[PDB]
Amino acid sequence: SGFRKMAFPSGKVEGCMVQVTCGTTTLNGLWLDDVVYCPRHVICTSEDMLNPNYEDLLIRKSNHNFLVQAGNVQLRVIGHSMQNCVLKLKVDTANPKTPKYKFVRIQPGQTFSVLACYNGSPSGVYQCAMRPNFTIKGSFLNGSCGSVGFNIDYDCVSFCYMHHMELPTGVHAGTDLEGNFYGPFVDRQTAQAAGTDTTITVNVLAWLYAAVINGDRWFLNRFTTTLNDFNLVAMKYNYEPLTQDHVDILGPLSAQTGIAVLDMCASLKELLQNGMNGRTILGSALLEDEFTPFDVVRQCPGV
Amino acid sequence: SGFRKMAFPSGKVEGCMVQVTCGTTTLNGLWLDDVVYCPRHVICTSEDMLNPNYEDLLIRKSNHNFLVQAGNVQLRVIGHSMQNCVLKLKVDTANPKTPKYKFVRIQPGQTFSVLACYNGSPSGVYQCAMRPNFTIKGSFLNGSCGSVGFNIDYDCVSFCYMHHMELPTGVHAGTDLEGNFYGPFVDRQTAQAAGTDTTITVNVLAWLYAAVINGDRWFLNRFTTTLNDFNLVAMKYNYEPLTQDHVDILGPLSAQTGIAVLDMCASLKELLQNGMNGRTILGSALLEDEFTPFDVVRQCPGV
Repeated sequence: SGFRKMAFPSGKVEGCMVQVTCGTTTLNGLWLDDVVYCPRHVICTSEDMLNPNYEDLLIRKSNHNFLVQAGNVQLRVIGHSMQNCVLKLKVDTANPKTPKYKFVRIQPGQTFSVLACYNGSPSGVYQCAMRPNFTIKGSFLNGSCGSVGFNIDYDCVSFCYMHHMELPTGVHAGTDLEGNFYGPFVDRQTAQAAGTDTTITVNVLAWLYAAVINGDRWFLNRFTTTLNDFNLVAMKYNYEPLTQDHVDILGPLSAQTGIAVLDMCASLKELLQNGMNGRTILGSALLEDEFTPFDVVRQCPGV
Repeated sequence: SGFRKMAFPSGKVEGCMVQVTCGTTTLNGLWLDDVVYCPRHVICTSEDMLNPNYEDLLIRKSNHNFLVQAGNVQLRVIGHSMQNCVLKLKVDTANPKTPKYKFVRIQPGQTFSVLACYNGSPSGVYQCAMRPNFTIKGSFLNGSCGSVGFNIDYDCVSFCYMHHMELPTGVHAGTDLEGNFYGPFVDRQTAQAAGTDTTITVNVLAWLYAAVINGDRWFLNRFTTTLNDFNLVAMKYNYEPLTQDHVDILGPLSAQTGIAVLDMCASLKELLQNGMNGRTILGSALLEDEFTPFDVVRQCPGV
């Protein structure tokens, strides 16, 4: 038993991390087959980042201007191109450690593991949710650009995130592996607004189900509610509106615990209106929203 | 910036996990050099676990009764012995993926990464603290026995924990890699008391320092205190007593932030006496105690 925020084992991804240097900017790249992926602002000076013209800057870079280091061995760069906000460096050698992989663009509220890296070396691994405003609340210190977020399905690694930016508010922004930013953000050092950071309602619900399964039951109440009546409450508390698709994906959790999804919604409603009274749920003193229903089910073998 | 609970990259440990079967009991083993380490209760039936005589049970096992599977290939068992509560299976083949490693017995309040495994396959990775009562609050579902806890120092893996038991209260107990239990626990299915689960004061302090460094400053107060006067408060709230060694290890955090350790103690005292008033610190609505000072410093490059 027990329930923990848990990242996927990072070994398949560790073997793909490289160091990419252009001029005096060094960050992390991802080495899959004979292509190295990294943030295009590897080509920028600190002054360039205030307002860069990436096309003009890249014009002045040749293959030999990109230094790519996997551990201590050289990769020879035989080609480069810019796909949206990522650079694709063609190298002379296929990574022998390349796993089965796909590139995925994930949906807001979905979760993934981040392998925080520094200078091409993995430093740590932790679980992240893509917030509804398309930021993540990570731990990205200097030199962590190019670190990636991924999910693993048996032996297939789905890369979904590459770290690019910290916004002036201290949250983090980045792209999928085709270089398209999540959210309205740009790789420029300017003030950028994340909208309201609303709570991922379907995830809080799944986590309450996890709590019940693990024997935390105090918040279970005597009320039920309706979808619209809950959403009326959800909107006041900046909760994502709940939809019948969300109800559907909670079905197996509802079936295991015998608690109808709308009864759990009514318990959540009372928690939002009354607070938690200094109690905890699964060791937390607030409502956790970075576990998807799939995350919960992976840790509840009864489902 | 940002601050996250973060485990070490698990790749060096993934390559050492194997599946160990004896009779119809299957759990995880750790394959280092030509020896496989696993919980000795792999040899027990469910009925045996109520009150096992491990010596008598092992008498009836030969080398060929232990089935060891690394992925899909066989390991040939050429010897077995019982070191305290672990079995050491000598196999015919040195693991080619064996990293540099040591066996360490960790101190209460120290932290480590757990690679949760099932049937020899890594499932996830998360950070744990050894509680002062020598339990951990993990996520260990059926078949996770033998999963290990470790720390990594550049390229050296320090194994410190092997999972053995869930106590009837839902917390977890286990051994070091010489098979000596942490705490007073035994590998028998009986009621076993963990004492009072006190809070790791020095860790809460380090995490408050991390909060300051990350710009969470509201709880900083105008008071200072004394070691004995703080401990007087600590004891009432079941906090571990603070010692001059603890003050010493917080020194670099005190130096970076300019906040004397006893001023931070006074801020903590006010938090314990007044609560957090529905505010958060580093996104948490309670005081976190599973970050050591070393953990914090690894994520605060200014220290």
